[PDB]
Amino acid sequence: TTFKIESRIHGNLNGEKFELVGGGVGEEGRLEIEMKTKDKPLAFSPFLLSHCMFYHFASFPKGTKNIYLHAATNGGYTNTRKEIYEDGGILEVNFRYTYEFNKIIGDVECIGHGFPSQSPIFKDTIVKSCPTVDLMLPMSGNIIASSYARAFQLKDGSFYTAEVKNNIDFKNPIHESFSKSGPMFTHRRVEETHTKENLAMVEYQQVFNSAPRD
Amino acid sequence: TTFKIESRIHGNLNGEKFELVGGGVGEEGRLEIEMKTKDKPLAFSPFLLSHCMFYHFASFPKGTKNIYLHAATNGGYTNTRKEIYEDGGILEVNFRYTYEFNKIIGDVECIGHGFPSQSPIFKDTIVKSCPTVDLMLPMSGNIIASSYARAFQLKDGSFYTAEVKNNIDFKNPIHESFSKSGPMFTHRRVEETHTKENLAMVEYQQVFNSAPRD
Ligand SMILES: [Cl-]
Ligand SMILES: [Cl-]
Repeated sequence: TTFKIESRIHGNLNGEKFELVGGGVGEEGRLEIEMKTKDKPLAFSPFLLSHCMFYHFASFPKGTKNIYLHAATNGGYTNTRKEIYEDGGILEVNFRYTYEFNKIIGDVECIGHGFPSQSPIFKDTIVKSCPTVDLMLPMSGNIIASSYARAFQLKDGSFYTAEVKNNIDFKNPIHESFSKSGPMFTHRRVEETHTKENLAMVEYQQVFNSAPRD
Repeated sequence: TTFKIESRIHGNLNGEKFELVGGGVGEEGRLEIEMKTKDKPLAFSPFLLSHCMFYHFASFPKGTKNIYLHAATNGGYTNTRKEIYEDGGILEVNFRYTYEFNKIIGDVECIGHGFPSQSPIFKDTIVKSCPTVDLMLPMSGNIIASSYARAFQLKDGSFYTAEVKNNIDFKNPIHESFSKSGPMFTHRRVEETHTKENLAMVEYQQVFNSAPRD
């Protein structure tokens, strides 16, 4: 099961517009994607776009169907994210998808504002995005509210953090196998190799609903 | 490895004081505790106190030492929590511990304020505390910043949520085995059997630092 991935990220950060285009491939639990800026290099850290660069590619626990792929087969879904950084920077991202045979095309609108001049995203001191574990809650109206804190590791070993919320809006009922009585979690991690002109990343996602050990 | 647990929870919620006393036992990855209110039954849902009722009892991944038990052997640590509920209720909890041979005594001060009259904690509609996965970040000064969202499941199947932050303050350096380059997570769940006079709970905690599957 290997789908082709296509994406375009557009928007602006602190008033300056940017645009990236690219793609890659995804399978159960892993995706790889490479994107390039158009017209000019990025005016801020490329690591801020790593999470902007497809929930469809997470592996699910036995017994629970992949709700994102299931939705893609009917109506689909959108995801709206808001990241509130500890220094006041706010990143708002809206994910919309279109599907073709064996291919998912993402349209990502990203608006960043309120990042101070001293922010790590301008000092270019971020070296990697740390892993996260998302709490997903099925809610009335075919919505899933997702929440988690995240951190970027900086050159000196310290972290730059944000509190993140996602509103996943499904056109149709979320697959019944996805228990709506309790929450499920998604562990996510990425491997990044970026420059201000060419971004590259591999991402691993795993949905789970029980402790790792016994 | 079976430690005796002792605890006293005291404080007030929306101005009315309350006090509970009790104890139980804990081991690697599991604890059980029973507590009773003093003088009067609780004026709000006992489920709000489940998480107030010992990080020491989590199992750790191979290679990482239990930082809480390690600290207990030297200087110890305190934990300060703030839960911000979606309806404005705020619960502030401070955990302090004293140790005796084979026993941990918790002193828990709990202050709740701003809960509206219509809050689920007064309608008594909460039926259980959902599991959580905490993101732990080692920070300068022997502190660990912990963050996660949590939810209570209500009688009608819907949820009552909060965003939670914990500031774990260690007297001495956190054990070196606890990598300070990246974050670690703690999966936690509880089994509750409460009345407004007698609370009982079993809790399972697992610290992990890698996806559950391959
Ligand atoms: Cl511009
Ligand atoms: Cl009182």
